[PDB]
Amino acid sequence: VAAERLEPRVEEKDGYWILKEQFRKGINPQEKVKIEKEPMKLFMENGIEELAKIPIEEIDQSKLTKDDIDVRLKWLGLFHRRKNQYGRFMMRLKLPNGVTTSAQTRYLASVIRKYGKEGCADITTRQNWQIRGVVLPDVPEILKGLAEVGLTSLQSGMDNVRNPVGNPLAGIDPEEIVDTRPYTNLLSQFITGNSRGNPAVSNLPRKWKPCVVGSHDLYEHPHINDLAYMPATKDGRFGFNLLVGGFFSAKRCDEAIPLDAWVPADDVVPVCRAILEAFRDLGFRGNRQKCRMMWLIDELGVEGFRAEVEKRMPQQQLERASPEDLVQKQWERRDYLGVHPQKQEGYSFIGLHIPVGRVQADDMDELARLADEYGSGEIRLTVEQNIIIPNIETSKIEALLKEPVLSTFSPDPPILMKGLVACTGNQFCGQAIIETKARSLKITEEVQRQVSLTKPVRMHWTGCPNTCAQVQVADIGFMGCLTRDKNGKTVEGADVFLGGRIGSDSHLGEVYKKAVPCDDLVPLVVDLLVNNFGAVPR
Ligand code: SRM
Ligand code: SF4
Ligand SMILES: [Cl-]
Ligand SMILES: [Cl-]
Ligand SMILES: [Cl-]
Ligand SMILES: [K+]
Repeated sequence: VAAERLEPRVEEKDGYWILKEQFRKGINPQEKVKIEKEPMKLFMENGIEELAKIPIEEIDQSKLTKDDIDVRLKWLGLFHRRKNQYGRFMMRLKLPNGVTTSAQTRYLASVIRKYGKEGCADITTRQNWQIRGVVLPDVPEILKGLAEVGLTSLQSGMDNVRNPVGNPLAGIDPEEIVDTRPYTNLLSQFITGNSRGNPAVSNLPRKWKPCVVGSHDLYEHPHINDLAYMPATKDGRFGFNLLVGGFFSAKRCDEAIPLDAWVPADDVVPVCRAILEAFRDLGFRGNRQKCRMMWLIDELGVEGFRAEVEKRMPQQQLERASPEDLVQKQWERRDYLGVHPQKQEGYSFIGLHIPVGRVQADDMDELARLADEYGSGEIRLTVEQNIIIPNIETSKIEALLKEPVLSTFSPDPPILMKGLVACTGNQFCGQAIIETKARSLKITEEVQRQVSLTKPVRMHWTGCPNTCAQVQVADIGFMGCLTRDKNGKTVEGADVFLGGRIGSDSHLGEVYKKAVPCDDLVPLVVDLLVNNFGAVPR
């Protein structure tokens, strides 16, 4: 690799980071949008105030403003559902470690309630909240309301650092390695500039995902993150070994690889900054399918990339990985649904199943009420789109289990529901090839009516090759496609994936059978469960 390849391609100009003139040739259309107007100005210079006043029909009449609502607003966590819910915006938060409060939950519920049939909310595969139904004129007030309850939506989509994932049992599990909350909190504060915006990390070549591991279970899925912090002692000191480059895409899925780097615990933010600066400064900005950080690592080689991280560390020091980490390979992933004792004597947490992560305003208020009456006003989200309510005095559990809402959001649903994960799909997402959430519930219910089983089989449904619901991690994965019935009629279908493993012995699943009509999936899945997962016909 030539020395010229290592010239930083972006520069700071008036508080923002822009592509240098000499590197602007051959860039993709999204890069052109960022050059034409800095997206962060919508927040940091309050550009949103005037934009929100313009009728959407008028906005659509000029490239600049249409790009504002369709592209730049994703820097403020706002996603125009142009195709499937025109004029409405999904809104996505920062929620490090999946931690929310009852007050925040009630606020979000009050927003979606206003929108009636156009509103609802979802737990995401990054243990995050999304709300739906937002209209542009309401955005300035919603931004204010979020701030008032201690939430930000900054930098949650597009070419930004995505939600920092941690251990859903952080601080409460007798078996945790290290509480991940301080680290994911620090990362979120760094990324968002303490909720003011951080332009230094908002002009990346592409999205970038971090997680901090604190569980032997590896609930955080470090193998599929762009940066994963693996807890490790080195020379008598606590810190993290670093894995880099994990990602999924339509074109390519790759597991994270060792950077061959260890940092002391206090260097979590400095090394996040160094890695992001290297990616920002040096990443390819052509074909969008070749812009994720792993592509830079392949171009430079991992050692070449490591040197770029090292030069961006304070005092330019980056230690080599510790030979061993603290994650025990002898481990069985633990079910977190149901009632479990905390490490604080006399307290329990309860894991509640949220069917395909979907909630309405009334449901959110109920969950917030439970967290206040039984817990400490805290609700935790999980990457399987479920919830945990921690800090419940164990003597209250008997009463809690009789709460009517637990018949819908159950601490002990059937085993296949426990592991079911589904993306948004075509109800709202314009990329979706099929409907996911309703279909996956229907099929799973029918399958479980036919077979019983004891193995915790994890089924993931995703609506298109973007694989937001991570079909490559599933025991059985379903990727949306269009296919044909026996008469040659167009029908919704799924490509069925097998072979995904999580935890320390992780593995990426691959397509097993293409183009199965959705109406034909039940018998296929029933047979797979009996033949490969020990299920027994009822
Ligand atoms: C909500 C969520 C799925 C869910 O139901 O839980 C989701 C939903 C969307 N994803 Fe995703 N992604 C979600 C996690 C993922 C993950 C899983 C993960 O992070 O562990 C992946 C695969 C892992 C990865 O990217 O490395 C993922 C891969 C993508 C991709 C393909 C990325 C690529 O490099 O090609 C796109 C399209 C893109 O970015 O170009 C995408 C784009 C989208 C958009 C924003 C597309 C759009 O504007 O319509 C989807 C919004 C639909 C909607 O209205 O909800 N989404 N997306 C997840 C939100 C996470 C969060 O809170 O931040
Ligand atoms: S996998 Fe496809 S259909 Fe599902 S939310 Fe992501 S982009 Fe939309
Ligand atoms: Cl996006
Ligand atoms: Cl769309
Ligand atoms: Cl996404
Ligand atoms: K769920």
